Amino acid sequence: AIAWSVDEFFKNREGTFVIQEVKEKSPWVYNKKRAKERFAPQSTFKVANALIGLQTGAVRDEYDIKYWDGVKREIDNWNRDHTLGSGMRDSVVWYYQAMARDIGEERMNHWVKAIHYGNKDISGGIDQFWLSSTLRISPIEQVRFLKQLYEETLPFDLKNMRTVKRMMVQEEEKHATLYGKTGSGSDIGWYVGFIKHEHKTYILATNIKGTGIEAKDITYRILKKYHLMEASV
Repeated sequence: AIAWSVDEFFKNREGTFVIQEVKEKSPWVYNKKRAKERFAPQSTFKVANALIGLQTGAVRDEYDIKYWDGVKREIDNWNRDHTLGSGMRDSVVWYYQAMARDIGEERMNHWVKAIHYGNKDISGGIDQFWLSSTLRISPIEQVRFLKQLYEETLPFDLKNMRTVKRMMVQEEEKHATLYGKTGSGSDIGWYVGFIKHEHKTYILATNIKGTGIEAKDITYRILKKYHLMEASV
């Protein structure tokens, strides 16, 4: 067991950290008040959206190419063709919006409810609801959801869970693989995922009043402190 202590990573940010080794009965929580509060998921919803898109056949696989529509969006990297997988890695919102429209409201409602995704409220609009909008999920609920993804107990086909996990690989090291996804917007900063280290796996969520980049940095620093992630040698 790890005697977590993380106060030093939250001196300048209001935030919460939730982490659970998969055999543990309950997560360890820093800032339990915020950990139970629901927040717009921002692009962390891409994890769920990808599962749903694959399950419904809205997209074929991680290599399903969608063509750029020629509309110049504010992030240059968006203004080119993308796949389901590149769209997760680069958080290409328009790709996932197009997929959501194909999934459609009826199927999206069903699946968001089936996976206990926070308040399950998609009424903000089929291509809007996860972006500073109606859908909100707590850090504790992100960990419950991601634990089921890791353990492959969600009501999706195994193949689709395996595909989405491959798309979530963020860091590959000799003795660990970190899986995760950022989210940011409206002063909500997320990093959610799981790290496999040797024969242990830790499911985690970081949520701050700040940005996703900041949340990811805090996460890496915590994982390094406890030797789950290698130092920058």
